[PDB]
Amino acid sequence: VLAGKKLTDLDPDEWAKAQASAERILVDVGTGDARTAYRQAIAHPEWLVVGVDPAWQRMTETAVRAARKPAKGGAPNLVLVSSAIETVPAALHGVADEVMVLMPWGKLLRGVVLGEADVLSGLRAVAKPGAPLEISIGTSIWREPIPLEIRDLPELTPETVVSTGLTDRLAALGWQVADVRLVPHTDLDTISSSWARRLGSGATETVLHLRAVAVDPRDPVG
Ligand SMILES: Nc1ncnc2c1ncn2[C@@H]1O[C@H](CSCC[C@H](N)C(=O)O)[C@@H](O)[C@H]1O
Repeated sequence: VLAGKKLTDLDPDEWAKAQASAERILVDVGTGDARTAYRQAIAHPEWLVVGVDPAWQRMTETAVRAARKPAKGGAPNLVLVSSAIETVPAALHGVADEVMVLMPWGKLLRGVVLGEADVLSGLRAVAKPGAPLEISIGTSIWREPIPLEIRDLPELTPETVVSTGLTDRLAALGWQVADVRLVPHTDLDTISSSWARRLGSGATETVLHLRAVAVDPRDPVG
């Protein structure tokens, strides 16, 4: 089930032919209005870009522009799926060569910070063996006013990630942590994109980057 301005069923046969013709498959979890996923599709035509988000109405503006003709900015290799990651359909299982969570909010953000099974399993479910997971979080959300979904949780830092046992929880659910770091002055354009913000603005923010590799699950501490 996905979008073409309207909300329709996707032909399973069209799904296999698209994946097979793709040089690479990239799944973005939590795309907002999916301008980020759209820019990537344009920048890489040979990639099959898959944006997944429960708020499907939020990504209709992108769905319209991507539905246009190549001469007017159409992106045929863009697939915007209406779904939550904890209940991702079986058609998206193990199809991604790369999974990215960029500037998450709500259930996805809280699930990542806490290391909840439902979210982490869903993220792992869509990835192929060896696929990289890229989580990027702006650290300004731990400055008042702090969003409701995280205002009862201490700030997530490179040190906190291992102390709270997030490293071992990720590894147990199939994500082997490769790198955790803060990258200050990260240009917000390179991770975040909505049709409300113009490019080349120059807005920066300290970003918590978390990189992992899809491995076999059930791998806990002793
Ligand atoms: N459990 C969940 N699974 C998948 N997506 C979720 C989710 N909980 C929240 N989201 C989505 O994640 C989105 C974050 S807004 C971020 C948009 C984009 N990454 C950008 O930087 O521009 C929200 O629109 C919300 O709909």
